Amino acid sequence: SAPVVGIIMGSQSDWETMRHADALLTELEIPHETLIVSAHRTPDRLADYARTAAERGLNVIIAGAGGAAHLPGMCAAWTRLPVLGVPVESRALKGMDSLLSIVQMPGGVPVGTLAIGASGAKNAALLAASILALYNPALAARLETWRALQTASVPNSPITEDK
Amino acid sequence: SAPVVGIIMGSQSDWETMRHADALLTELEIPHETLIVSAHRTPDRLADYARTAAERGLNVIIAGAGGAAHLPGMCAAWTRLPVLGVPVESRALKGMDSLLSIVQMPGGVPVGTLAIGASGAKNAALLAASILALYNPALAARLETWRALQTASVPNSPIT
Amino acid sequence: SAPVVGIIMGSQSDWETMRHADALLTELEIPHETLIVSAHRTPDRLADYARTAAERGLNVIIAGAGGAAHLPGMCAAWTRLPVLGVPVESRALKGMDSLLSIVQMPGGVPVGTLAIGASGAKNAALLAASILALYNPALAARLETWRALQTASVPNSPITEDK
Amino acid sequence: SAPVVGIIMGSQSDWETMRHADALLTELEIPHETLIVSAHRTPDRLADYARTAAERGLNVIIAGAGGAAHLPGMCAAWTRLPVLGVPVESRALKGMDSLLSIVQMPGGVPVGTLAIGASGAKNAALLAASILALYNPALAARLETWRALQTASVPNSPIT
Amino acid sequence: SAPVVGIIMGSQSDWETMRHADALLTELEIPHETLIVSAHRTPDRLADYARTAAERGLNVIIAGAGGAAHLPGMCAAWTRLPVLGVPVESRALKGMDSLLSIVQMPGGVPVGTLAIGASGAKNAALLAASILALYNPALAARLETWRALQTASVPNSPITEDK
Amino acid sequence: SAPVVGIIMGSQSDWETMRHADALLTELEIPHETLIVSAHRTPDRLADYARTAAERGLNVIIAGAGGAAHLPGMCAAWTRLPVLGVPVESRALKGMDSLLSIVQMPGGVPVGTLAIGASGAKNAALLAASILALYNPALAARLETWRALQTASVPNSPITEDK
Amino acid sequence: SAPVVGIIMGSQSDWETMRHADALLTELEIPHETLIVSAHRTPDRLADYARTAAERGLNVIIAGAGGAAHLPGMCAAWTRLPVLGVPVESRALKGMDSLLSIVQMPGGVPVGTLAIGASGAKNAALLAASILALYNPALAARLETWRALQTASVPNSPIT
Amino acid sequence: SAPVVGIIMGSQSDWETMRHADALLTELEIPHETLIVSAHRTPDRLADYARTAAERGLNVIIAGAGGAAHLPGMCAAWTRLPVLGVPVESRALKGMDSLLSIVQMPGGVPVGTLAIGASGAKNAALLAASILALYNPALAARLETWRALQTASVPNSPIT
Repeated sequence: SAPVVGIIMGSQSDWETMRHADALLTELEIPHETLIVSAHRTPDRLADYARTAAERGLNVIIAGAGGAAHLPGMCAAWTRLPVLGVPVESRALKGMDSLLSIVQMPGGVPVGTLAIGASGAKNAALLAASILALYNPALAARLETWRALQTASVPNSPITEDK
Repeated sequence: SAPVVGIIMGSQSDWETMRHADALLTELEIPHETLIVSAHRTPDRLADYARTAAERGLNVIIAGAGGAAHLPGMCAAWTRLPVLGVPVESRALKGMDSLLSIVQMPGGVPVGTLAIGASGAKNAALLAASILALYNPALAARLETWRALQTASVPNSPIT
Repeated sequence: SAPVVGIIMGSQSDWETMRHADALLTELEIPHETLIVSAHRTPDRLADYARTAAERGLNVIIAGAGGAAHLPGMCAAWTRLPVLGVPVESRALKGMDSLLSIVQMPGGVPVGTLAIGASGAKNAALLAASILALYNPALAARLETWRALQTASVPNSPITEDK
Repeated sequence: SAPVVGIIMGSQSDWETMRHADALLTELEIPHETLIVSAHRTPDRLADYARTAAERGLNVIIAGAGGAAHLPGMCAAWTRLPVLGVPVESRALKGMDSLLSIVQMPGGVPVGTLAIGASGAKNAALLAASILALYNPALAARLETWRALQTASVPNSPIT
Repeated sequence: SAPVVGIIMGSQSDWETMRHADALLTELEIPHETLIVSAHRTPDRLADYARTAAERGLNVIIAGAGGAAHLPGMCAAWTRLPVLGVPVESRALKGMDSLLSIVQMPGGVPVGTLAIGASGAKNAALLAASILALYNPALAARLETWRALQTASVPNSPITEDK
Repeated sequence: SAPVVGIIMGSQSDWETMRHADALLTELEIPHETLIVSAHRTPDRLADYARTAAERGLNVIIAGAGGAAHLPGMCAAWTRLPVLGVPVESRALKGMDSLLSIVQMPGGVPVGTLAIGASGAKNAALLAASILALYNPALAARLETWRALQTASVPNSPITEDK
Repeated sequence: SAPVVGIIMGSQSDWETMRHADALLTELEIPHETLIVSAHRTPDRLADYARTAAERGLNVIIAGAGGAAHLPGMCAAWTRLPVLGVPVESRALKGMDSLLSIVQMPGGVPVGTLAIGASGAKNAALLAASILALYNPALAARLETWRALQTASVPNSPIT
Repeated sequence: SAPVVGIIMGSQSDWETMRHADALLTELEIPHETLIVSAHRTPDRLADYARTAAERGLNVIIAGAGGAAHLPGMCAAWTRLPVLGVPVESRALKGMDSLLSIVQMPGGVPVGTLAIGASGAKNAALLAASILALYNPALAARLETWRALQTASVPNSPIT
């Protein structure tokens, strides 16, 4: 029942993207919490959240941010837990600023970075699931079933119908 | 002790980068295997490697490649294990090709992507350590020590 | 009657782009097949499709994908046939991720890469036609006529009409 | 034996790159010609070369250029033959200029584009080989051997 | 009366951009011609147009194209006249492909390149005007008046009105 | 009452962006002036504005421009005052041209550059405020209150409501 | 004299760049402190440093970092002081990563960003000087002299 | 003979690039002047230079600069003469900054922009020559000869 994944994001405007991570964890029956933590507007909130995450029982953090996207990296600075980063698509630079400011962590403090946007959010949840599945055989079986269904559900040919 | 992390790379030319991952895992006493597996030149080797990884006892795969870098993605396609991707710096485009071809995975098949180059290789090994630490207390304590020493070791001022 | 070109793509969403390759092969009376093969969701389907392509009588493969676009390159890993790659335009990065993940093949495994989007799909079909035309004189004549008409159909001046 | 592939490049400075195409064709015993043809400095040479390519017995043209790289595109404009384009690495922009000015052909006139640099030059020759192999069984068997040896030759682990 | 500037473009779709060059030459009373010449679909048309441009009395060529934009550069290969290049904005890459394929001419064959899009087209006409003005004092006076008016017409402050 | 910050921009079309700087200075009760100065169309206006800014009592200049964005840099060439640059988002290149042409000043003439677009304009005003606050204790207290409110106003969790 | 500018950088490897800021402040006789403070490796050091900067008498902070460069932004998050950011040139991406991760601050927390590299480090110190000059007449006169000498010193023609 | 082309550059560091423009004008016997004029460090020098260019008899200005490259644009702001812009290759961003800050002029004030680097400097001088040739028959014949020799001199095949 207690959360084992934390999904955090800098603002409400990130929710349109991060909701995909939430939905997938729920689908796979992974208890989690979903919070707003602003690296720039609530830096002490971030420090406290990241430094206590492990003792609160969290195993993985999924962090989403856009633009000068510092939330994943700074979270990783304060926790020993694996931190997964979702670059939120930005208006001008289409998430390239988000992507580079998350993935280009210097050696010593990792953030496992996923694709720009909704795909990245979904995949952050799947990656979290695959981490948790290493020690949780029921979840491993649910993930196997999920991946197997994804594969079996791919059609053989396109619907080539003109309109 | 049987390996719990697999480090794979497309070619010898990737080793200058991926050796940083190997060194870090060794420093933390994480049993691992370090292999060349080419998505493009040995696709069946890759398929076999990835599909049997879990049953062989691997927990995490770290995959490095450059250019049109397909090794991490395709590895992830064949395993349920977490796959971590290291973009190797390419000659012309400085690993931007490597980066985009690894990180931009469509929803459904993740690769946790690290920085271009040596930093990414080191961090993939650290990220793998932090994953393993979740269910290995002795390793968790060694990782805590590693992180603590990294933090404590930063000087207060630059030298000239 | 049996197909001599295979058009493959990762998903239905690629069809909006890849249909242009289909239309042009049909226009030039080139028998072909059109399939969905996902590099990431159906990797064994891909392996089987590519490794058997030659014995099934295929001469050219046209492969389209977007984002982390691995389908053309992995197809080329398993076939000795020429593989032509169409970068499908992606939402955030406008097909630059598609383009780099297709064209930047290391030495040893080629993918002949065309333009991002519909233009690339049309041109993949024309390039395939020009390959096939080398051994097929009827098709060579149809291609010559096609290219000649394209040239003769270019207007001499723009319609400069204000609106 | 009359050439069936033409390798053309805009200048001597492209040769460091395009020599990889020449070497590969020679390795596979594909008769070819290797020439300098500048889209910008010898545009009439280019026109003549491209328009007569087919009647001279050429089957594939491999064209290399850098910067505002127009040689492959314009070659394709004048021939019905398949034209393969090699972006040469440029000094400032590392072949991104070369790449975009070759690959982004409008619909109607294709250029099959390979990677920036030596890799692209090698792969253009391989792609040309795979085209020719469709109607030359002996060459198809040599290409099969080449691909098989590439695959079998990849080591299983890196050397230090 | 006879044209002294040639405006050329690859297709009708370029006219939305190149019309700005046409309008400005007309405004400055510069006789010119406006044509479609496709580098890729009518390469012999291009060769003939560029090689005869000087003897036909043209002094400047303004050439517009998008994507793999070869029309300005190839025009310059065949004429000794100054050639001005307008990168037409492309769909996927926003004219960056247009820009690089026009401006990055190797040493020996220049194209004077202007901004991506309508601004570039307007400025190609102004640059042409400034070239012609060197030998044409009536035009020099019209250009001076034009530039002077542009400067005098800039407002001192923005209209800060809320809506 | 007399202005201590100058907000300048190249054209009316920049106002949609620069208005955010104006609004924030007003919010913080910072007297300022807001003007159009075109680097390219009114270069002498710019020279006069920048060279007299200090003697007129200005302490900070906020300059906004897009495309080949020279207004901030040239302002800084003629004043000893701190100049803050706002890259206005451009149509084709999304403000990347704006950004590089403002931030990449060679050593010797600084422009403190903020984010592309509205965010940058808001932050140029906040940065100006933080500069002025160093010598103005009433303003320092208003800025502290503002920053404190920003921090306290961040919600703890997203509104996760489906629609 | 107590420092009124703080120069901070993530690591020794940044010093080759940030030394230009230090030299300029020294040239203008601006008391300052020059420190290593890592956003990623010493986040609590950063928090303390930034939150106490004002009460320690600092007026401006100049922060340099490369790659995923978070030091300036996070410094600004904890201080009301003006923070100036120097993108350090990174190996692979030449400071484009550094630049975007520093300049693209969301509204509410500014960082005044300078050019990638040594130029940016020098200009951050000049920009800090121009800020301090607003309420220090002696410094304003020294900055006027510095700017005047820069202008007067430019040669009229190049040397060969 | 009074100069009819002005070559200007922001600093000595631009000379390695702009010397190619100077050499070409000399080769074609085009009287010119070659000067350092900094948009940022000598803005009044620039204003004077550009505003008096025409009355001094200049016909074309070639302006080179790097980074946030404002010299060509601002020159064009003050003269009715055609201004040609040479993006100097910058250290970090390889002249992409230079290129965008020169070519992306808003409508109303043109700069005819050439390639990044030495090529652009050479081509700015050629473009200036082609402008002058319109009303100088002797020069037009020399330019014809130059272009003809360039074309005729291209080899037919590469050397090894």
